[PDB]
Amino acid sequence: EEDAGLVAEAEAVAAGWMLDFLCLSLCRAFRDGRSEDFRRTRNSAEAIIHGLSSLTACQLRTIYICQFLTRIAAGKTENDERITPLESALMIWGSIEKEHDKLHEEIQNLIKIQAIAVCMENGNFKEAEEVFERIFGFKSKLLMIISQKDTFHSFFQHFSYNHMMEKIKSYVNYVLSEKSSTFLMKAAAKVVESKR
Amino acid sequence: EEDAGLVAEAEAVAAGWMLDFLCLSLCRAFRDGRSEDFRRTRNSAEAIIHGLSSLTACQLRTIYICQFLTRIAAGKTENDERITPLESALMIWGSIEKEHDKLHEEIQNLIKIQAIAVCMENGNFKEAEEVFERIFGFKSKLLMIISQKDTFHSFFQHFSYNHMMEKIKSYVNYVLSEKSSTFLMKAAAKVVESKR
Ligand SMILES: c1ccc2c(c1)ccn2C1CCNCC1
Ligand SMILES: c1ccc2c(c1)ccn2C1CCNCC1
Repeated sequence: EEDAGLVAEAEAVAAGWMLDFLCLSLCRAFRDGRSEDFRRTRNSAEAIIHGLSSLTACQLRTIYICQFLTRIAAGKTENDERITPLESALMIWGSIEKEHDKLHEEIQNLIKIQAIAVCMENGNFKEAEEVFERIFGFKSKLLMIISQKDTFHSFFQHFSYNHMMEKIKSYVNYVLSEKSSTFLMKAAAKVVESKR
Repeated sequence: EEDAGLVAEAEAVAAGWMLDFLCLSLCRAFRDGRSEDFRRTRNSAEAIIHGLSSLTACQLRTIYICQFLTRIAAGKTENDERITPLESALMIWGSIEKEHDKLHEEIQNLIKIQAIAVCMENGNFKEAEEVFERIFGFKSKLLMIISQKDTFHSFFQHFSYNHMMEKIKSYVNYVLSEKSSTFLMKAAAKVVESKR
């Protein structure tokens, strides 16, 4: 009395629910700075995403948000990539199916500058120069900064790591708001409120 | 307006639901012989299980069933273990909180003999002897069989790999029956039936 095609469909429905639940959990961990919870949720999201072979426009946006937050999280720290985590986040950011509003351009430019600045902070100025060449192939001034190891120039005061994280966290808050109504989290919260 | 403790509770409720759903999916993949689906479901189960730090008596049984099926699946094929997959399945089997009925003892003895026989099938008779020593430290007859490379002796006709898989699959059917009513799969099926 069991139809394998209907069971495969029930598993894909459940995977879709688990995906949204894990994106919400990844968003809250990123917002709260819970590193180990972020790492655990990312692993679960990546594993659940393998149980899906066809994704809708909304599901593709969800996996790309998880991929984006994963690269941002590894920003100051392969596997098939010859670019830096922040350069990889920049490629995900520019190809998400989303409006290129002021907030999008703010995040994009903050990531572009921080991709260079995190290399300078870590003491690898040859890498900072290689990152600048891949992103920017202000250019003359920015190149002089890398060359002189001017890590604390006032340009990096406005285009700081903290500012990049603040703008990304505001975007994360919109994603948290949009996904708060998803099936899995909503049902889980009702169980918690009933206890209680 | 957000309580982190209540959100952590909602995530643990959802993890409990995802655990049961993935155990059911692991059970059907094992029963249907869907190897790649089994590998994918096992990875997701192992990742979701990390999002839990305190497990109930029922949840511990669920993770040990997943661990057991994983070792059985790798039977004919480390990571912190100096024993063979089937020897490791034998340790999980003997410590699950479950009645040691005729079916339990049938599965236990079939695994004990197959742990030796899979080494003989793979042509490693020194390993078959090392496995026999770890499990059996019939003994005199079984040791003569390994020594003479008597892989096709009639003892292995009754205690065959196919018989081991058949008895394990019957146990899997009981687990599938017991977990069919779990929240995640039940809700997923209702969506499929509504479409149809
Ligand atoms: C969350 C985080 C990363 C994720 C997913 C979901 C899905 C895929 N990935 C990457 C993609 C880049 N390489 C490593 C695996
Ligand atoms: C499904 C399958 C294996 C699983 C789990 C769930 C949870 C833990 N493990 C093992 C335990 C042995 N070492 C490798 C990880």
